[PDB]
Amino acid sequence: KLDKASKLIDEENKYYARSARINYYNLVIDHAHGATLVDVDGNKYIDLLASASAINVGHTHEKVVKAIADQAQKLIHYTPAYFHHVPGMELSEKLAKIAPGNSPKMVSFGNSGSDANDAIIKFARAYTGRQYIVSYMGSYHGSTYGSQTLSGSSLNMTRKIGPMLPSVVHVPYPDSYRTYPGETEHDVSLRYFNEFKKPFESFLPADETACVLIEPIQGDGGIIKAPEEYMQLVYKFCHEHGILFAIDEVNQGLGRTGKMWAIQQFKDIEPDLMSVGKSLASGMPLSAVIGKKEVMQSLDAPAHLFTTAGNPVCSAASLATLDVIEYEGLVEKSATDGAYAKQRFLEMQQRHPMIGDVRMWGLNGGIELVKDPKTKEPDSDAATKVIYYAFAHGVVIITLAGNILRFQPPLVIPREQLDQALQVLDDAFTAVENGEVTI
Amino acid sequence: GKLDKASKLIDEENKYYARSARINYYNLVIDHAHGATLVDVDGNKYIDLLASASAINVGHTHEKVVKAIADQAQKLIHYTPAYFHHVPGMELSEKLAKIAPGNSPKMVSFGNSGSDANDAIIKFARAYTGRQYIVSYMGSYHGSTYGSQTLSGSSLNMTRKIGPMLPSVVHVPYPDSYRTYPGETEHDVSLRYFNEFKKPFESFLPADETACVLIEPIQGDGGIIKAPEEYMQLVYKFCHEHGILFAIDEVNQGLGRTGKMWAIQQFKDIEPDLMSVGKSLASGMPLSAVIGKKEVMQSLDAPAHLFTTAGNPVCSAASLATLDVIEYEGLVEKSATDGAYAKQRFLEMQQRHPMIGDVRMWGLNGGIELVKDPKTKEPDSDAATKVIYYAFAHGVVIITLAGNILRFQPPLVIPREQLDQALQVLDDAFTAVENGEVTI
Amino acid sequence: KLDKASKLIDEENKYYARSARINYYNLVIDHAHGATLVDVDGNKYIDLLASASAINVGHTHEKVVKAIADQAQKLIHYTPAYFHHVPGMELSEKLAKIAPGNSPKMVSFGNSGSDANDAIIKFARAYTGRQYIVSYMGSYHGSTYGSQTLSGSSLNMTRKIGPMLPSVVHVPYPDSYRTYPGETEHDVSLRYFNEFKKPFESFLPADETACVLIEPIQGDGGIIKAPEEYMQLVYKFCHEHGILFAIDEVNQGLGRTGKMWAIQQFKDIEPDLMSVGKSLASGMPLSAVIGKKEVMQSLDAPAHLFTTAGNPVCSAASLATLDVIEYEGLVEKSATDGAYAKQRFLEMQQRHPMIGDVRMWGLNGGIELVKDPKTKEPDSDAATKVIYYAFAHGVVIITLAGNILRFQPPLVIPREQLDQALQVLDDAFTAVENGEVTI
Amino acid sequence: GKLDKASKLIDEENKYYARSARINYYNLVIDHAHGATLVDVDGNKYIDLLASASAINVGHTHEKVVKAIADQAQKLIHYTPAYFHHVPGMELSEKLAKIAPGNSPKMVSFGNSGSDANDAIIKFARAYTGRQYIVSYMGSYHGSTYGSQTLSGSSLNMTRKIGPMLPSVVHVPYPDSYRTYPGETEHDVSLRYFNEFKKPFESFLPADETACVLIEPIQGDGGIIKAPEEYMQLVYKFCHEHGILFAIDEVNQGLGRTGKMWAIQQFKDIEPDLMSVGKSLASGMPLSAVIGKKEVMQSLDAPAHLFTTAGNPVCSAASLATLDVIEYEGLVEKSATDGAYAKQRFLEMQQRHPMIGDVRMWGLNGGIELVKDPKTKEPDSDAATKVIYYAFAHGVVIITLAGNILRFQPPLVIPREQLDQALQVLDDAFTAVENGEVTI
Ligand SMILES: CC[C@H](C)[C@H](NCc1c(COP(=O)(O)O)cnc(C)c1O)C(=O)O
Ligand SMILES: CC[C@H](C)[C@H](NCc1c(COP(=O)(O)O)cnc(C)c1O)C(=O)O
Ligand SMILES: CC[C@H](C)[C@H](NCc1c(COP(=O)(O)O)cnc(C)c1O)C(=O)O
Ligand SMILES: CC[C@H](C)[C@H](NCc1c(COP(=O)(O)O)cnc(C)c1O)C(=O)O
Repeated sequence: KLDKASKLIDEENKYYARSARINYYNLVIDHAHGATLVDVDGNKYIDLLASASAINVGHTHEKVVKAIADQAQKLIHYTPAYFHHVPGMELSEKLAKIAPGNSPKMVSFGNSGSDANDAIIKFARAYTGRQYIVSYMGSYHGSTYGSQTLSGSSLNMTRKIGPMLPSVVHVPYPDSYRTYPGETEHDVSLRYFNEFKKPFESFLPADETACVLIEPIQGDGGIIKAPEEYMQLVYKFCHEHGILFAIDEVNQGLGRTGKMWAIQQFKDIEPDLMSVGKSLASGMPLSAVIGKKEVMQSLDAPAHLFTTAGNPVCSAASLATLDVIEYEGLVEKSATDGAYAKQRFLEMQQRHPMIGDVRMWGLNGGIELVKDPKTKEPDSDAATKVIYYAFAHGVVIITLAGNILRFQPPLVIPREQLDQALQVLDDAFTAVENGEVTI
Repeated sequence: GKLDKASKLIDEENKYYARSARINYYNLVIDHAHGATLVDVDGNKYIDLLASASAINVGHTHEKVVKAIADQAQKLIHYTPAYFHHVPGMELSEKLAKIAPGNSPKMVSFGNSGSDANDAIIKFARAYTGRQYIVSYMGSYHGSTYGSQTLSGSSLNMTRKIGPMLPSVVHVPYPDSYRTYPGETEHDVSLRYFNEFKKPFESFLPADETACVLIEPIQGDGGIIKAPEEYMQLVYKFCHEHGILFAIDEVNQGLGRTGKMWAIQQFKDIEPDLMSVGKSLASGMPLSAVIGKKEVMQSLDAPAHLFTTAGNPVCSAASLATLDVIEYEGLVEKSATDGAYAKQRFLEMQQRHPMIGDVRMWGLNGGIELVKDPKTKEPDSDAATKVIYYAFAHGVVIITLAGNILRFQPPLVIPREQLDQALQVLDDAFTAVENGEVTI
Repeated sequence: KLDKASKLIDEENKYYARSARINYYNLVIDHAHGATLVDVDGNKYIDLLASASAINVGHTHEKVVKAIADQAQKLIHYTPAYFHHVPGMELSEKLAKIAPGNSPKMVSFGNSGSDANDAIIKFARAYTGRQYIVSYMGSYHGSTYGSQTLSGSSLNMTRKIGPMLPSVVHVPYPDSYRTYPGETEHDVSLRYFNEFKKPFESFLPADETACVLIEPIQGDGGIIKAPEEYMQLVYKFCHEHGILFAIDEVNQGLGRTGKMWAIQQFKDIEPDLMSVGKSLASGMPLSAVIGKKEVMQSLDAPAHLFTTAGNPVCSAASLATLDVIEYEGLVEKSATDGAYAKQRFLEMQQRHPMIGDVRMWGLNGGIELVKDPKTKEPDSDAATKVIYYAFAHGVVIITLAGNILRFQPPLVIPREQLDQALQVLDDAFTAVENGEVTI
Repeated sequence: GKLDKASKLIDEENKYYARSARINYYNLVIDHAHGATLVDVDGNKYIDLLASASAINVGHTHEKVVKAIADQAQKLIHYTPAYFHHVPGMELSEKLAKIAPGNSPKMVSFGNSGSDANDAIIKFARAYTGRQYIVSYMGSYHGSTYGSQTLSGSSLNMTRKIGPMLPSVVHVPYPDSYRTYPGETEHDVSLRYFNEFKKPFESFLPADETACVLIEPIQGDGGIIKAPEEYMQLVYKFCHEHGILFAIDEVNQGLGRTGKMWAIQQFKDIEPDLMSVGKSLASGMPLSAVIGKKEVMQSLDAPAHLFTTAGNPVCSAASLATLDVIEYEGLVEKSATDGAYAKQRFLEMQQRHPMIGDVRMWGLNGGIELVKDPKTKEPDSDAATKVIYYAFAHGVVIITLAGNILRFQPPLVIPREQLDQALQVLDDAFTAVENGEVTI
């Protein structure tokens, strides 16, 4: 079942540092296609992680596979940091326009979402001439010294490595589930906007805040969407004070949320800056920061550039990846399957009381499990047990914040495989309730 | 116009793509390449003396690399090593552990770029030592991420308008063997620079609170300068006697570029606690790695250092094929031989062309420093611009460092006939510039 | 009436930086005694400010004046950084014992409360080996880069002078007066302790937090005392995580609150570190950091010291100051006149509904003005009128946060003077209601 | 008998007073003092050569200052200028703004210590220029507050255990004119050190982002080291050309200590943008001030920089008197005259005592650097210790700088008789060390 896989993981742990991996189970993938993973042992699973929302278009999509192998024969690499290639020129043009909004934009290439967010700090700082950056608790923007300082979802991203980047203030992200009693969405929006302002009313000058970076829906936080009114308040606040408005679309973008972009789950908001990564190259190492033209011109070279960034083989794969999304109606597909998945999960909650909250926007959801529906006490054990039952039954799914099931399969997932996956979870809950799982 | 398409395409790209993301030289829209041969969209062929900033050690589109890229992609394009495992990456992390310089057990951590690798060095060093301070050199380049960019010291536009930078970082002067004082021997240089090295430790920087010294055995972007043997030994000793980790940046000078596997092996008996790799690691595919002594790498918990796409299975395959080409075609030796060849050729050119003030070369990695007057050693950026622009017009691509130093880093697999063409174009370029035939 | 006063200030304003003063009145003091001020024109005023709670024992106190004169003849100054003098040895020993708690304590001198709070950062980091400091929004700790970074009461303390000291996190301070509908003190305490945790649950590791600095009662914030329950939750949390618990007694200490130390207004709380300043030497430049011996021995010379710090003249003045507090029973006097003062103001509140909130502990209080009781909207206009009517009727009083009247007279103030001052304040409110005062 | 009472008071103070707040030399428990005379609790007399870190330029307990203190204490012990005004402070701030070097209008701002004055400099420079980076020197001491301590560079214990320190700060070497390279002239020294000064600016530090350069015209803590005239001129010019404010620390070397009113007046026509004053300003009473060109001092709104006790009416009275005494007694001139004499006394000594490697002196303000051998210049801290204890046992109080440098900064009023007494004792000390007659 996992024999060949375990023998190898045990040799990788001698040579590969434990800091670079979050460990759940022994999974040594041989190959995969669409939403199906096959390990070296021959076990087939249904993928509900999509490699951390990096494979919206499914594993080894033939169009993407072909682009890669085609481009590799011509030019594996020549750095855009010095010269020019057709795939990159084409892709920067396309990203500049498909980004939300109608203001002219420019693009800057990276290898990872992390460096894209580092870029955001740069551009924001150089454009405004201000130094302070506001980010959110519960957020995750990367592992580079800039984007890690912004993050607030793991204490291990601060431990033993400080001091971090100076001039960063964190604020709390609106939690609509663990609220005070009798609190409407409007009250939640107003409460969290009060917290948002307190720093600006005490030690943090609004005139010296370069920007505010926010995930329209916090991924690592537990698929938490900020209330519509809250986003508007913060948005208005930024433009009223010269503070750039930046979004992290690294995880929640490219159709994940049932719209091209997660910020498009909101009314008429265009970001000054935004980070795109992961799925852009179907898992290949490509990222980008997109921004209003005037902001992207604020820096002179080489303020922000990487040798391997905007790799032609990777740019080709992103060009195919985007054609796949538009041509297979993946954005629209996600909104639909996300609505059907929500229904089945809301129905599961009528039978399984442990499922405290069902958050879902497109094929993008968080299934928050608790010990009691009225106390909302996190249940890491129920959640932990559910996934293992899933793994042993051909479904790969993980957790966020211990007790929340992370549901983010490839957007191209066939309906047959979704019902097949949604069933195994239905069983997992019963299996857990009837005390049948002991990890 | 030889560049009729290239110019038209760049005019559009400059509207959508930030200008800070590229150091502009020539209108070069590459269509395809192989070995040390590049072909633009207009059909013009060039000899590659830049190797995409030493990211193409084994030459463009090597069939083994191309094949590994195509084979691996079909089976699995990606699945993050930050959560799960794939065979190509398990194998590469093992190989990079043993081929790393020194004999101490080592562990590897993958990244995407040279920049994030050095960012990791800071963390691992800080985490292991329990100290916060980091020492790096002026004239260095470690990356474009907030950590590595703070360590760098080669471009004022890497500090400008993005401050404040990362705290607890101190810069020291890197030993310069060309612009020295009258009568200074190598021993004098080593001592003078080691003495500047100490000053901060003798004043405000506690040696006991310094997590590590990061250094380029040969500064690349700094103008291809090699630290004198004795200097490196003084520094290396000082670190050990004080519990400071000794880290090296091998992102540019590594993988057979200097004529050995690692630039550090040009120095006697030195094993680093931490080292950064990238670029040529996967023939230009985005893949880096930090490699350090086992006990250091273990000093951090997850997810202190990971990237979704770092250790990409396609890039891992690419890298294994790359490392195989270096071994099988004996590229390390070839660099040492053709390097030695290039060096003499350039030293002979210097005898006829006094604008060439200094010839620095180790493997097929060289800096040809151009100066107005050999006695004053005053930099001649205008001349070096002329040489390179003449070369471009004559089918040879080559850029500069620090304005006046010609950058010599072609793919290690370059055929002797093409190495000789390029050298002749360069020679011709020098004569052409002397006669005032080249206009910038 | 302000002739000589105004002519002198015009001449001063060409030479003294405007940032070195917050301007109220053309008040040039020639001399003073007890709670009576006398300007260079002959006008008399009752002091309700006490040089910012720096004159607890009253102006030109016989004991304190004589002490200063006698010491200046024997030795104006010798630095304790290098050599010893008797007045300093007695002071450092005495303070070490009159500090709250019975754990053994050591003392280190400074010149102002600012540098003492800078010391607290040093000693905390040193002892714990941790780098992160947690301070409060709405706090004021000093004008030195360390203490200024910890501060949170004026955006002008951050502007144009950054970057600030790294590894500092700001948490909100419990606000009893402006709460949400139907909140009890218990809800306030739990809410604010809930905000306090968020950072430790996201990006701030408790295990890497050296300390938490807090004012038992925020002075600059507006005489805001934190709920007993809150404090205990914080204090307990600190001990469970190895986080030192620091207090800033610079403003609210030395009997100001009706007990020796503002921290003693809470139950069984001994700080690991405490800053003292202001009134310790009757306004002479002298401060101190007092901590548990094990904490203070964590530093080697000269990590923290000052040339003029622990000055023999300012040490003598302090010894005499502490003698007055003890001999004249000023701690008890403050508790009593404070209890009395509070009831008088509570009584003024019932008759004057522009008094939104009456915060008082000992002879120190904030009298917050509002436009409407239900809204609790700040009424800066009214407050400014009151303080100008006051000055015009021989009473010197300033505001905190624009709308809060700062009631902090010398502890030795005579009941008659106190009553006359209170009566003028009563008249002021009545006058402002009748529309009789415009500046 | 001699220090028995002092050893019991000190044994008890060590239980309550932190060891970090004092540099321990001797069991000197002072009862009173006047001029350059110190008297312990046992009635022992000592000649003061430390002037309590040069905070007693006008001698201990000057009668005019004492009267100033007592008279004022009776009128008003304190009322903060942060909120209100008092005549003594208004007079002082006016006078400081005029006696400051240069003819450009100035504005003052009061603090309590040299430290907060230096933190203020950072603020003012950053606020005026809009730039963040500050440049200070190694071997410098500017204070114990987090800002000024970060600029400081004279002690490792001022950084240990307390970081991270204030960001955006770079340290540069100070010109050493004693431990030079063989054959170096003042010119050579000046150019070498100016060249080191530029390396950061030529590598990672953007000059257009450097708010200022803070410097001690003569380093006090460093060992009484004066920068060469030419060097200072070059740095001065560099600052003006790039908009970088030029700040000086006059806390230790100001108020007539060097033979001129300001240490910077030892150089030709150099007016600072910002400067810091303290110590002697108020004859030891806690008062400091930052002084700068008006336009610079107007770049902050309140309360960016203020202290409750800062500008205390008694301290200002003390300061006003101390300034009249300097003037009335011609102390500036006396520092130069008696400084020139003391310098010769020490040079005559150096002729018979070759352990005296260097005699640095400017006013009654010197550093007598003691070495093991004149050729090698190896520091002899052992000898220094012995000399200072021998001096202490024979009624002369004096301490060292950097372990091997004797610190010479008595009260400027020192009577010639006492000066010769002390001098003769230090001579006796050298002879005594020579003969191994002194054991610590
Ligand atoms: C442990 C979290 C893992 C690494 C991962 N974090 C992704 C992430 C990144 C990181 O971009 P890289 O990692 O591509 O540089 C940036 N921004 C957001 C919003 C992200 O969500 C995840 O969410 O699964
Ligand atoms: C202008 C910088 C250019 C592209 C490039 N320098 C890249 C570089 C990097 C960053 O590696 P990335 O860029 O993969 O993160 C890291 N370390 C060294 C020594 C490097 O030399 C050069 O040498 O031309
Ligand atoms: C150990 C050095 C001792 C304390 C002392 N240092 C004083 C000093 C200060 C500190 O000013 P404070 O101490 O008034 O804040 C600031 N600037 C210079 C040039 C100084 O020289 C000395 O000179 O002996
Ligand atoms: C604007 C606040 C003014 C100046 C003043 N603040 C004093 C203060 C200080 C400053 O101590 P210093 O300045 O002696 O170093 C430190 N800590 C607390 C709690 C303080 O309250 C006040 O309370 O009116």
